[PDB]
Amino acid sequence: LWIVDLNKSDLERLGTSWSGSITIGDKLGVSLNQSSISTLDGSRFIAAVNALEEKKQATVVSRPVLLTQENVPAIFDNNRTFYTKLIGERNVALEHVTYGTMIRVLPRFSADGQIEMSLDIEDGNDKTPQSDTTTSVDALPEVGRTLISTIAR
Amino acid sequence: LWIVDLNKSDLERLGTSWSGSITIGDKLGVSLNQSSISTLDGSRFIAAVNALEEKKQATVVSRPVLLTQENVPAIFDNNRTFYTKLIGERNVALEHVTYGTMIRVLPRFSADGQIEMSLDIEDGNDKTPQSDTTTSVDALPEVGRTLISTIARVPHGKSLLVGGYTRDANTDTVQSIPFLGKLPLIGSLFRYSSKNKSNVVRVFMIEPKEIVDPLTPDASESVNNILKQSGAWSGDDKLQKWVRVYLDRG
Amino acid sequence: MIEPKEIVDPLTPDASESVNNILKQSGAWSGDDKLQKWVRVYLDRG
Amino acid sequence: VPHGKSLLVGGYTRDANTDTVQSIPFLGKLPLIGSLFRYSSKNKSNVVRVF
Amino acid sequence: LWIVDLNKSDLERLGTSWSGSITIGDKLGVSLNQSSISTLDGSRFIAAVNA
Repeated sequence: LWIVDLNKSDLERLGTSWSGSITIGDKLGVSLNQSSISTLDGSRFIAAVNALEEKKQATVVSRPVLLTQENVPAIFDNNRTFYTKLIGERNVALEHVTYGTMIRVLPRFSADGQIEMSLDIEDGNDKTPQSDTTTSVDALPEVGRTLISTIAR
Repeated sequence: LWIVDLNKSDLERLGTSWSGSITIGDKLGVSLNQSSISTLDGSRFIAAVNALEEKKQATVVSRPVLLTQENVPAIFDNNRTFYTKLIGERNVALEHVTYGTMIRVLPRFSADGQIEMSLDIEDGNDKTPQSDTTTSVDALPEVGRTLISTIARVPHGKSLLVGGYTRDANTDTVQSIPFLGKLPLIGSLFRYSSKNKSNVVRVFMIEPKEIVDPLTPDASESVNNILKQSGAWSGDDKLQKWVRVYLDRG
Repeated sequence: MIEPKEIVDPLTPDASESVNNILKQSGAWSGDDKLQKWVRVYLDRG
Repeated sequence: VPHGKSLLVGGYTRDANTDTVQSIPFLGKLPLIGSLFRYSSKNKSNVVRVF
Repeated sequence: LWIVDLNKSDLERLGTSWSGSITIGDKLGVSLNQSSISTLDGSRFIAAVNA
């Protein structure tokens, strides 16, 4: 089984954006492109400049191989388990999630010499959110999977 | 059973990346490539430079061996247990996980002299996250396993490929400043470029054979040559020879 | 993508012959050891 | 087993060999100064268990 | 029943690895091979040597 995965990207930012507050002689104040002025009263004007130009490319080719006989169900599995500590009192348990590549096939020869298969394919990996925020240390592995169930000959 | 595992890698980063804030005369401030400016108002510009060039290679060949008879299920197991303390109040328990190499086979001779087997192979190990963060001290051993269940039929002395896995990858990024990145001799301080490459191969192979003769030389003769060569032999002791003469009678 | 095929012959060369070329090339081979050859002579009989 | 002879029941072998090489891209190729920027490691193991 | 267990190993590390921060005149700062710069702003360059 072949799993081909390609990517490509492009990005360009260039320009400024003005947003700030001011205080003019302790009797009148001027804001600019804001909503809250009071908690930013002692601050100044901000001219946020952006300049970037990015290219990207990524190829991934993965391939599992499995050998079996006629009319015999076989399983290839390459997974990853994530254990968490649910601190209860009664039905304390180690709960776990599982994600990875998995094939379950049931081959069979036809009358002409063709091979009919009953497939159950799963290909998952771990999507990562932003590492700087607190939710990277708790039990949040956002899992993205891809499931296919069909019959081909 | 043969388990061959190969790796290869490549990596190169070279370039800078500007991201910082400034304050100009307590009336206007300029940011650059940021989102939050207020909590980084007292800071300065940062020019993060990267320079690296890495190669890598790793081979691992593991092999379990097991002996049994016709039509008899046998088990080889080499595992590791991880015990955790679920501090409950009622159904307090020591919960455990288990991972390791494991074979369960059921051999059988066919009419021609070939050996058909009913296999159940598991090969797992412990994947490690980053050691600097707090989740390395709690009960999080991220386990990665590999399961194969099939039926194969090999002649006597030959071999077959049961499982397998390959993976190839190649990524590359290029960043720059739009106008300053094209200067002749100054523009190298603003570009950035990375690369990556990997090639992984895992296979599982089966090689059965038939045993008709015992070991030659004997098991008690090959051990006495190991103890004499490594220096751990103590059959010449004055005190322990009064009791070791019963066990080493043959 | 799916690509099936039928297997009628065993591996050529053998599985124990392609591994001995990997261990000699990568430098992980230890079949010439003075101490471990007393026990590895049972497993590498073929 | 016959009387007095022996048989090998179980077994396990494992061989490994890793090696990494790191450097600075330009400073790592200097003749007599470039040794302060390279890095290189090795590893090897051979385990045998029998029953 | 005989249980024979043998081992062997080898290891060699030799080289340096540069990773540190700096502050140049309280208006611009230079990092090197790092991710966090702010909590290591008052520190210096580190040349970790292994032998």
